[PDB]
Amino acid sequence: RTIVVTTILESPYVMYKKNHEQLEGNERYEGYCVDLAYEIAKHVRIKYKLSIVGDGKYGARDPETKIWNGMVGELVYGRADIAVAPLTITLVREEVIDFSKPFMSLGISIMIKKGTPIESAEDLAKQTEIAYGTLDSGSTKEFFRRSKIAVYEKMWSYMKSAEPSVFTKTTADGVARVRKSKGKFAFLLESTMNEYIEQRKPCDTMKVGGNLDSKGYGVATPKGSALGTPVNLAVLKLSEQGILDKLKNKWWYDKGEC
Amino acid sequence: RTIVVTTILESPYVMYKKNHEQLEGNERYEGYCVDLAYEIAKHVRIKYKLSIVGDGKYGARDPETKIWNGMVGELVYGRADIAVAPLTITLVREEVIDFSKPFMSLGISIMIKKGTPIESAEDLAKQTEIAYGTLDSGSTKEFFRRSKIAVYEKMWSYMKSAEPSVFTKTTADGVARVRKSKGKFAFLLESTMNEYIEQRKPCDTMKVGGNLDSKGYGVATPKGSALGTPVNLAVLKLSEQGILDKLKNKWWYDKGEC
Ligand SMILES: N[C@@H](Cn1oc(=O)[nH]c1=O)C(=O)O
Ligand SMILES: N[C@@H](Cn1oc(=O)[nH]c1=O)C(=O)O
Ligand SMILES: [Zn+2]
Ligand SMILES: [Zn+2]
Repeated sequence: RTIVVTTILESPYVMYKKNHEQLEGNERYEGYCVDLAYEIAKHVRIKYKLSIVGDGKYGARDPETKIWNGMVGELVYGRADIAVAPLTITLVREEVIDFSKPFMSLGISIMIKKGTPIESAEDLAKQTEIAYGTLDSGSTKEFFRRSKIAVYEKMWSYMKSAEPSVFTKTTADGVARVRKSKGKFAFLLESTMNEYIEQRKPCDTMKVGGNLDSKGYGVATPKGSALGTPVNLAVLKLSEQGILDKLKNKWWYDKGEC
Repeated sequence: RTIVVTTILESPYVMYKKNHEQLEGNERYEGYCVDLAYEIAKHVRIKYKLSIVGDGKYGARDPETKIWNGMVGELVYGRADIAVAPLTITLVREEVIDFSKPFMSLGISIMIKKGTPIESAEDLAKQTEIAYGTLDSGSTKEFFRRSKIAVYEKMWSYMKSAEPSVFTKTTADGVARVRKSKGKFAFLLESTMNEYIEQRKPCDTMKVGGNLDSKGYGVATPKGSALGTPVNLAVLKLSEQGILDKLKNKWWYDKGEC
């Protein structure tokens, strides 16, 4: 009767509460997706347990074994019933899982340390003093691997063979590399993550230029699940009632430090 | 074998070509949705005929008869197989038709004649010298009828009982009212329409403030149609290949006059 909700530790979507080591079960976590899961379970009327994905990945298919990892893999292999997380809606994932209509709209973006002389992806692609990368194993890395746009092909050619690796294990590792690099590392990541980090101390980073593409996050269910329909309607209801706006303001802007 | 694609005359989504009276069938029309229908039919491999909806409406359900009008009605009653148009994804429509993942992201917005002293919906709601309205019978009008947010409740209370009516038959009628009103009429409409009109001569209007909500347009099919799945994948492929970006630039910005 209790459904397993897979998700990932990614601020401010899911975070440990301050005293989480004294707490158990769902009470360990807080954040936008923890709130979204509660609101959705309320409409769909289900009990659920949040489960942080073991491998800390979003979901990609290994080109050799064809095995899905990450939250996507948890759904595909029947280990979770729903993923409530900043999981980007993408073609290759829509072939194997179902997604709700998007609960947030976003785009890939550039994060720089303040004062870095970069205003656009064209600006990063034409030089080499400033290194740049993305999260390993997610949709941003696939965006660059698959692009046929000249500027993005140029960036992919640079990242794919950069040494030491510019592909990071977590977004937090990318942000910390930006922060420690004295302006010599820029990070390509989703605009929602970029906008959150910009409002957090030490307020030393900023999003530059417009977004590179336009996409969304969706709540994901196994292909054919009976949860898919009521979840989708739940998301649309929450959107129309202004709850999603309210949550984004709560988690991004109401605490802003910058 | 030829599928009926319902759509609506709305610039720059679907427009008559300059010499359309000498032309027949699909060649009569041009615009973003005409291009989108061609790209989708290419992936899904179907022949199709564009059909401008008789009543020139998007789709609403009559509260008395429960009958759907507009493009939504064409789908629900089996008179078209697909709607390719700036049809907003909404809860009440998702109960009766299917939508693709969104091909465009947008929000409700305010259109003013340049120089009008309004910078926000709060600004419109607190005065009464400047009248304001929306398209009749679409999702923007429903947004205000259904809102429980104070500022929007206040605006709905004003519009619902304004005389002469502030609800317009087409977006073009709203724009022309803005233009002719000497600053005394503002129009609430979708950001994509607002951004297009701002780049068109006589360049006397502008979008003010941020958007009131965040939603999207989707390609619509009857509930349960076998087209739904291949269309959705087609849209996602076009999104990821940068075709949707390309089309938005073609139809909004590459001709811009302002
Ligand atoms: N939401 C992304 C994960 N990821 O977060 C970023 O900022 N880039 C990136 O690839 C996914 O679902 O794969
Ligand atoms: N896309 C809207 C129609 N409409 O266009 C606007 O700008 N407002 C409005 O209601 C719909 O699908 O109902
Ligand atoms: Zn800890
Ligand atoms: Zn004519």
